[PDB]
Amino acid sequence: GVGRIICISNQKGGVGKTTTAINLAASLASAERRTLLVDMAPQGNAGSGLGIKQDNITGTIYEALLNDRPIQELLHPTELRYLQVVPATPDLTGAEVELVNQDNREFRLRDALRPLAAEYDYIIIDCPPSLGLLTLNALAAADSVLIPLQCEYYALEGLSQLTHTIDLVKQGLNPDLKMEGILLTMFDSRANIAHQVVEEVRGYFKKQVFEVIVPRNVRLSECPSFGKPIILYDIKSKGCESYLALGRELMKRDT
Amino acid sequence: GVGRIICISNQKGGVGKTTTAINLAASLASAERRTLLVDMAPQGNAGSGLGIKQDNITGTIYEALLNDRPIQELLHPTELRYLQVVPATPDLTGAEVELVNQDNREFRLRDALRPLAAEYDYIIIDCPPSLGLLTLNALAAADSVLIPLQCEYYALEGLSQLTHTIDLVKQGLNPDLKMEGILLTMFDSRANIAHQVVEEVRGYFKKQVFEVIVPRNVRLSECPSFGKPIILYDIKSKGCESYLALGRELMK
Ligand SMILES: Nc1ncnc2c1ncn2[C@@H]1O[C@H](COP(=O)(O)OP(=O)(O)OP(=O)(O)O)[C@@H](O)[C@H]1O
Ligand SMILES: Nc1ncnc2c1ncn2[C@@H]1O[C@H](COP(=O)(O)OP(=O)(O)OP(=O)(O)O)[C@@H](O)[C@H]1O
Ligand SMILES: [Mg+2]
Ligand SMILES: [Mg+2]
Repeated sequence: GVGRIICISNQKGGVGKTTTAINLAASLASAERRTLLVDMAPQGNAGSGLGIKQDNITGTIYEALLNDRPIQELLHPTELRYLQVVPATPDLTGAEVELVNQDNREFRLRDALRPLAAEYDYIIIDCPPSLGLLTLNALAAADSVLIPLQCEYYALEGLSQLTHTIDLVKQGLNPDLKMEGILLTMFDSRANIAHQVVEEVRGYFKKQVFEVIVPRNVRLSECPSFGKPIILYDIKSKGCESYLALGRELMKRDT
Repeated sequence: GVGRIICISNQKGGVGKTTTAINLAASLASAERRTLLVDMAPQGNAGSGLGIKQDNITGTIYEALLNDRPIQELLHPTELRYLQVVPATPDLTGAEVELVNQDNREFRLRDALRPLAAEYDYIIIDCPPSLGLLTLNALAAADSVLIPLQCEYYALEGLSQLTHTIDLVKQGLNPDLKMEGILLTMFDSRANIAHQVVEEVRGYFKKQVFEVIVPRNVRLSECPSFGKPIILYDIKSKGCESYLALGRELMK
């Protein structure tokens, strides 16, 4: 009766982690899958893109990671009945430093999500652009990791270090961690490197790469400024189509 | 004759920090200003975009942060005589954990790097998308901070947290730290919000915002795959022109 915990990870900055976390979560919630979106990035963009931002640590994931507060007390409503959010704080930067000298440092999120595991169908964890303790808590809590891979050079160059870190995680912190898949993002057919990224990544990772590609689409960058996922901003747009298709692929794997 | 140390900082991921670091540095070096580019990001994109990439720690800034190695030993040549690089390692991820329990952890870069201003006109530090100990080292070492601001909503939303954190560094770690300027980047003139970001940022920060705006430009995203700054890849590109103009703006 337990749902699936998926972390959205890539230490390269600006590759579509949060756009993916928000729009995947909203797609699932629109299909009446109970979905929780947990923002583990100090920047707090997953919460902000859904109209949620907290003035201090109260009501944020920080309280569950360091202060033993039940995550049940930290659920925030959204415009979708089946989507709740646990938001971040910039104080998560300090939390990562505080956790270095604490016990069970990598399992704070894993342990905090236990009281909810069978209350949600999906728990989506948005990661910051880093491989530090916030991202490691996400990877240690997740059943699977979904890698958004921007179709540009620096993102491609960093993929090996990300998969190496996932392999290290499977050697101890979380042996059961599975690759949900690599999602090609921010694709632009006019850029010849974009085509090379698609070919190389599909060539090597094959069925670990999602069939759907997320195109560069200005509507995806507009909707967070209105605090809306793309399905509530411009449902016709190709970007919203891409994330609905991703949602359908994941829900197939749970039928 | 003492050079200027400029930190390129923005905790938002993917706003043009590295593209600015590389291409500002290469513009300055092309004008025969002695320039050193230090990569403080575990991703190591600043070095990679200039043809310098490695996984191991030897020769990287790791050794100056944790092993007391002089930065003078870590200088790597580029295709520009006046541009050297001190590269990163992915093991800076582990370094940032190790720094937590190090005496004077915030000043490791300052103590090792400030002396090199006697030998360089400009020292440019590329920061990772974070406000943790690597970025704080860069801010505590610098004379000034240059903020690249992508003309999209999340980057704008992050600006007040960034300036708040820079103020906190100024008050507690580096009282002389100055604003080099805000650089509007990745600007798409056909995007309504891009114009709104420009207008809001110029309205609040006024002349602290550079006149030059870096436009979205496909060649700027291509040249790192060849290990080349845009001045050595497509000098006929408006991306190249923007960063040459930025260099002229500073050199003034
Ligand atoms: N497919 C897309 N088309 C157009 N713009 C996009 C697309 N995906 C993301 N963006 C925009 O590009 C920027 C970077 O995306 P986003 O913030 O989701 O990346 P991220 O990996 O979460 O970044 P960070 O490393 O800061 O967490 C944002 O301003 C976002 O709105
Ligand atoms: N003006 C531009 N036009 C087009 N592409 C650009 C431009 N500036 C940067 N890019 C590309 O956008 C991506 C993000 O830029 P870049 O990596 O320089 O940002 P960053 O802030 O250094 O990222 P990170 O947070 O990961 O350090 C890269 O693939 C880069 O090549
Ligand atoms: Mg994000
Ligand atoms: Mg960078």
